[PDB]
Amino acid sequence: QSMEPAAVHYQPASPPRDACVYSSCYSEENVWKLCEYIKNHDQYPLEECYAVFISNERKMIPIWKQQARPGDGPVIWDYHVVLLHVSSGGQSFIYDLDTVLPFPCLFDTYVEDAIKSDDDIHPQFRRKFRVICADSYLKNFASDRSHMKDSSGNWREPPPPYPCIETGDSKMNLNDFISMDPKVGWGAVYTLSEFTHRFGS
Repeated sequence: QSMEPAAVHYQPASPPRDACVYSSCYSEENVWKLCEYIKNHDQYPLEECYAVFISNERKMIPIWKQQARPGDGPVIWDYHVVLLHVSSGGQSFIYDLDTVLPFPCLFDTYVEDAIKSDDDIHPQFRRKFRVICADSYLKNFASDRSHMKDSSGNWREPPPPYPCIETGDSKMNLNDFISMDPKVGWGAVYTLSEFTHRFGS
């Protein structure tokens, strides 16, 4: 036997998975919409929440436990975005609308099963994490979806059913979030081990 505050009665910050606004291959906007819900629902301080971009320099990251590939294999994304809630006791939860893990999922469980160790992964596939305060994300993110069009301008995947997210300052800055260069964009950039050291139990 081994003993471990525990958030055993944790109440989710979002509606259940199937009630959330969601478009396949627009995880940056799915997470934005979760941030918007949290802001307007007055249950948790927005400052407890973070958008988390996952990518790397070659824009090829494996993620396991993904709905797009049922089974034990990874999806190789160019980038993927999830929501992190650091609950007030310190236990973190991951909200990934694309995972087959629970929604939400305990942080440690998400990193062990969906992310896995980088130790034995070929180095050009290793994961980095850009962590942006949810308030800063809502204030600064903009995407005109121009990255989801083919060479003739037609959609590669159908867009979300609402107008493009834009700010007063920009209509497209998605590359500043996918970038893992800490000299670019908002928030903090972590290696996988730095990320787990910072938020893990």
